[PDB]
Amino acid sequence: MSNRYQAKFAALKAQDKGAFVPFVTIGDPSPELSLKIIQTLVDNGADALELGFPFSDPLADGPVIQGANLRSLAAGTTSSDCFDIITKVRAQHPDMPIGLLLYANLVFANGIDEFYTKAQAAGVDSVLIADVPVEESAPFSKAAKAHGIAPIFIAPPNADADTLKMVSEQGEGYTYLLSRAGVTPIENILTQLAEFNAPPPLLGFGIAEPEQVRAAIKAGAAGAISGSAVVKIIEAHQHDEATLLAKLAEFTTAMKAAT
Repeated sequence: MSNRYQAKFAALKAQDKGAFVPFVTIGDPSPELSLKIIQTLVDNGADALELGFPFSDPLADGPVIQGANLRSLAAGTTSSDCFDIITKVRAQHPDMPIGLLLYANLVFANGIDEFYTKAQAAGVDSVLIADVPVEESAPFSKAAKAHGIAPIFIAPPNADADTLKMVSEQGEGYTYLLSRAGVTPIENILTQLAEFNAPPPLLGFGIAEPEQVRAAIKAGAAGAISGSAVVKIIEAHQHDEATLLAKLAEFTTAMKAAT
């Protein structure tokens, strides 16, 4: 559990509400639009943000997200733009938790200390390295802690209690489940995390629809992270700004409404 994340989850708890956490790759379809994209997400009910840095070969992602990374690289987005965007969003929203979803090789190219200091100054709250597995993470967790930041981990779908136990100890802000809950198993995995004092679990796989947000909470998750489904909106309207934002706002409000 960590700084902005705790406070948000304490407030959602008193509200008796789940967390709706949208994900976008920063700079897609371009830096300026990406920024208003993010803004709209927040103005329409996002409880936390999950942000990718653009990366050419995102080996843990499918076509949709692959699409966004390559759009952001093509629009010419740089690390510095990414960090610029994050810093603007922080100043506009002092309390909104911000998470980064990143590829190791992305970090190492910047230099680990170089990257996490930049993240700290921009005001990021957690970093998840998608392609490194709990057991290999020290260099990154170690960096996360020295710079005020939460190392976040994934509990993968096949996960066994030992793994799940170290996901739980390691392990701050929230825990990412690469799973979803069925609309009307998961409950087992949740219970195991709850009894390990895991940070609050967000179901993050294939969440696209409000009924799925609804079901996730109903199974004991603290909330849902939705990735591809958002990006899909972006791709459908990358050349029409006003339809993009409109339909993005509508989507957040509907998805949030089911928390």
